[PDB]
Amino acid sequence: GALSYETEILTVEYGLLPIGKIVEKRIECTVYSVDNNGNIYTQPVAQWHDRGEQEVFEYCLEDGSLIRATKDHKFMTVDGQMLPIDEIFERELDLMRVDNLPNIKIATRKYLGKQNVYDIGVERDHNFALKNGFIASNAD
Repeated sequence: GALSYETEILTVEYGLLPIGKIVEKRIECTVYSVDNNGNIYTQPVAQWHDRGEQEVFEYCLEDGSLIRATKDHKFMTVDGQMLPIDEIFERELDLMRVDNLPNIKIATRKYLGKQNVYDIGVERDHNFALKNGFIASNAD
């Protein structure tokens, strides 16, 4: 799975950067991850992935924030499961946010057609935080 170019990733060095720029420039940076105990820690980006043109859906959360992703990109839910975002939307599950922010559900889905999409890889846990504290995952 993969994320739209403009999806913003939290970094220690640079603050929020679009993942498309992080990948295209292979930016060396440190992102935020969550472990099984639900605690945050940092780690460097270890792989940069340009996944080419894929179908992108825009998921609009109850707070109005948007996540634009392929259907199969996993995200963390509140039971600590990492599930494809479309499944989270279809099963009406709350998305996990970092530490104590309110957990919220996806309200609607809108097809955006094919766009060039991106992913990053890390060495432990295989997840990373986006703007607003959502946790994108590529575990399993």
